[PDB]
This record gives sequence, C-alpha cells and structure tokens, in this order.
Amino acid sequence: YDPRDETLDDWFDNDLSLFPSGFGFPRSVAVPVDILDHDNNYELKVVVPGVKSKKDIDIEYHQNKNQILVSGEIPSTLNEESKDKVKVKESSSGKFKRVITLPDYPGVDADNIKADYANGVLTLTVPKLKPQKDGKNHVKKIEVSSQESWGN
Amino acid sequence: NDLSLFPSGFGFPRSVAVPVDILDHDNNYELKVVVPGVKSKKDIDIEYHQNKNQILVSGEIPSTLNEESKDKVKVKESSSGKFKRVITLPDYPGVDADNIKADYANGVLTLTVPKL
Amino acid sequence: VKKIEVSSQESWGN
Amino acid sequence: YDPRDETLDDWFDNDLSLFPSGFGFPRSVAVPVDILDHDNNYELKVVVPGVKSKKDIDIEYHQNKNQILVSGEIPSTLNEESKDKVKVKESSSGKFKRVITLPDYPGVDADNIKADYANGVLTLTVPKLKPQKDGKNHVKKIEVSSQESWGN
Amino acid sequence: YDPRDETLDDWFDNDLSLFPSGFGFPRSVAVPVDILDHDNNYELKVVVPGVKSKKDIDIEYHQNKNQILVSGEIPSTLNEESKDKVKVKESSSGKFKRVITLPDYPGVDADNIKADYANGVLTLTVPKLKPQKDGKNHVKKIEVSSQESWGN
Repeated sequence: YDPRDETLDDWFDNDLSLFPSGFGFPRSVAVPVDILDHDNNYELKVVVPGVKSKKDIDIEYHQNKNQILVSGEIPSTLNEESKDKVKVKESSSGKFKRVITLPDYPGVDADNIKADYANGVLTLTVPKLKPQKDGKNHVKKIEVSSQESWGN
Repeated sequence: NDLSLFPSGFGFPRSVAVPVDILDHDNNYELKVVVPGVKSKKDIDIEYHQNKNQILVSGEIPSTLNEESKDKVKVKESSSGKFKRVITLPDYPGVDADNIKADYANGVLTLTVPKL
Repeated sequence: VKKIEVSSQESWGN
Repeated sequence: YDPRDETLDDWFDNDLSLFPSGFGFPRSVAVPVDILDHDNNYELKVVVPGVKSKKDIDIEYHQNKNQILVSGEIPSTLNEESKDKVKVKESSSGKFKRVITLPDYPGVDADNIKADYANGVLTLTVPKLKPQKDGKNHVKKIEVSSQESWGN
Repeated sequence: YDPRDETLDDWFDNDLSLFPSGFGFPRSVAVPVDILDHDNNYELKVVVPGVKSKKDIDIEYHQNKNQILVSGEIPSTLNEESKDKVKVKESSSGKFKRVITLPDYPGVDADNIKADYANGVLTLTVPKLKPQKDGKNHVKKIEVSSQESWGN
C-alpha cells in the first residue's frame, strides 16, 4: 500500500482492518467507516465527529450516482463571556460531508435503506437481496471441481 | 469559527493532541473532547485529584480488529488508542472535590467542576 | 424520486 | 517491522504477559531493573550473580531526597590456584548503586522498608501503606452519572 | 583500559593476565561460566541469573557425545492486577541452554557428578579417577630426556 509504515500495521490486536489499496471517498474531514460485507445485508457505520445533534444530519441516497450522501454540521463556538477558554484545538472545519461509493458489487439495494444513530455514531443498516450472481463475472463460476477430494 | 478566537494568556500543560474546547461558563471548568464511538462510559475514567485539586481524564476508543462479519477488500478502519488529558486547575481550595460530574452523551464528553 | 432518512432520538443511553 | 502490537509483543517476549505502564524513571548508570507495581507498594528486583555473604549490600532510605539508598558490590574470583588464569572468562559486577526516584506523593514509609534476599535475587518492597497525603487514603472518586446509561 | 570491566579483566593477573582465549561454548542470555581443570576433579560453577525455581532447572549428561547439558527457563514476571508492569528488561531470552565441550581430557566420569543450587549459583563438581592412564594416551608418556650440560 504505502512504502513502509501503514501497510504492515493493518492486522488485529492494535487498530485497523486489512487494507490493501483503496479508492478515494470525497469528504470533508476523514474518519473511517466499517463495512460488514454480507449478501443478506450491508453495514455502513459513519463515526460522526462528536456532534451533539443528530436531527441536523441528513442521510440520503443518490440513485443517480450509486453513492450514500450524508452531510452534517460539526459543533463550533463563538467568542463570548460565558465561553472563555484556556485551550482550543476543536476540529478544523465547521461542516462535515461524506460521499461514499459502495464497493458492494453490481446488485446494490439501498432504496430500502434504514438508519439508526447509536453511541454518537451514525449507523446505517442497508438491506440487500442482491447480488448472489452477476458480479464481476456474469453468473459465478467459483472453484467447485478438482476431479478429486481436493486434488493431489 | 470551528475553534474560536482566543489569545494565549492562559494555558495548561498537556500531552497528546485531540480536539478540545475548554469552556468556563459561570464558575465551573468544563471541557468538550471529541470521543465518539466509545462503547461504555467506563472505558473513560474521569479522575479528580485529591492531592492537587485538579481534573484528570483518560480514555481509549475501542480498536478495530480483523472481523468475521467483514470481508476485507479495501476498506479503511482506524481509532485512537490510549490518551491522557492533563488539565491543571489553579482554582484553589473552595471548590467541591466530591461534586464533579462528567456527562458523556452523543459522543461528546462534557465535564463540570463545581464550584456551586 | 429522492429518498430521505430521518432516524434520530435514542438519547437514553445503552 | 513497526506493528505497535508486535513491538510490545517483542518487549513481552522478554517478560511474557500483558501490558506495561509508566512511572518514575530517573537513574544515572544502568543496572538491572524490574519495576512492578502492586496496590501502591512498588517492587524492585536487581539480579545479582551470587554474592559472598549478605554483608556486601546496604539498604537504607535517603532522608534528604525522598529516595531509596540501595547499594552493593559483588566480589571477583581472584587468586585462583586450582586453575591458572589463562583460559575461561569470568565477569562479576563491581561497585554498583541503585538510586530509586519515587514521585509517589507523601505517605511513603522509610522504616517499614523490607529487603528480602533469596535465590541470588534482591527483592525490594517499598511501602507505601498510604498513597494520598489527604485524610482519605486510596480514594479517587470518579464519574457516577451522565444522565444516560452510557452515552449516545 | 578505560572500561571498569576491562581494567578488572587486566587485574586478573595473578599468575598471568586473563583475556579471552578465542572460543566460548554456545551462550543464550550472556552470563559467564567458570571451569577449574584438574585430573583429580573438574569443578564447574554455572553462574545462574537468579532463578526462583530449583526444581524446574534440569542437569543431564550425555555419555554418548561426552557433553554436559544444563538447561532451564528464566522465570519472568506477570501482569495481573496486583502486578502492574512498568518497565523490566531481565530475561532477554526465556530459554537458556548450556552445552559445554569439556577441556579436561578424555577419561572424565560425569556419572558421579553432584548438583546443588545455593546462593543463586549452580555448583557442579565432577570427581575424577581417570585421567591418569588410558586418557589421551594409553599409559601416559612424559619426556625425561634432559640434562647433558658440559658443553660440546
């Protein structure tokens, strides 16, 4: 993936999931998403960045892009008497956008899309009735023959 | 306007950089740290010093492993590990050291140090 | 047709 | 090569258990050190490769620094008539000292120090039967409510 | 020289100065070992780095290869809840294994070896009856051709 550091640290017992390559997800503010791949359902958990609201986060799907579009506003403060700071490093943006292309393979279903907000994290449980065929190769032709028990 | 304008005339020494916002409202010391997706509020300890009279917070956001409900393809995952918030309060005796309350809600940890 | 979601609340802890 | 998990595992192929922590540390001139922490009693083990009698080691408490005076010497095998000094290698540490720095708050005991000698291992337990300088001892009060069961 | 160990090594001139022969039997966990060579006994002090155990360390002789074998584990610390590691660095390898090719001449009888552990050091004394004939030569030969001083 990367030259050294971020290729090897992707396995279990301290952070990450296996991550060879990757395609860009257009967004403001970069925060990971877990994809639980199944053919009976599909998971999208978008870690919302400590937003106290959740009713100002609009979740919608483009059937014109095949992408899940979630937008929201990151908390911000304005200089006031009853606000007085000693330290500040709060975010670096006041608005957050994620544009997510699903690598779920042709057979997408999201028009039945349902959402939940759990633990300060937006979780979208995406119904799937497809694909069971017609992925990369039209009608799956996975290894099922070897002319023996496994071949030797 | 995502942080705010604040000239440096105060500062409390600290290690590890995470999004923070010290807030002083009435007479309390309050801090908003971005810690979302932390399962249980007992994975973050909020310890108030009885030998310094100061707040001290540490936490850890659960770390992603290799999963049997996820097929690994090209999907990134990340979290922040162990971290410590070293906040010093030169607020002096006259502050209640037994009435500190922390409010972890919506992925936002809100602290209150009364000073009733 | 454009679809929207509006799932919110559940602010009682878990 | 840089798996923080395997880095810590490689550290823990030298002691075979769970996880480390951080406390103290200032020292000048390296000697064997094993810093293990109980409830508030702290443990120090300095390996000796055998020593002639137990009168070659002194244990006291620094009354002017709030430190612990641990000092010893292990004699060298010398004037051997059994076999000439032309083959074999022997090394035994000379005059070593250990300066133990504890920023552990007032309530340390300087008379209840116990040093145990057995199996050629220096065993040191420093009480610490009172961590706090406050009236309540061993008490740090934490969060008790948050108006939600966890947070979401 | 300038190092303490080096000037100590130079101070082992008690009938000749001691410096490395140019060989040393396999070592895991660097700790020296002492041999005293004789044909009436062979005295071997395996310097042990402070093992708490004394039933888990094994001593065996191989009469087929004529190698004395001593091996065991270094007992490492644990992290539990009344054991909380900070930093430690003893027990660099958990397994130590001692093979020695005896340079005490053939005729050694190490089936009469005695083992005892005390002070933090393993002490092994191998009593000898042979060598005294049928050792390196069958009935020893000493050159007695000498004198003839009167000029020529």
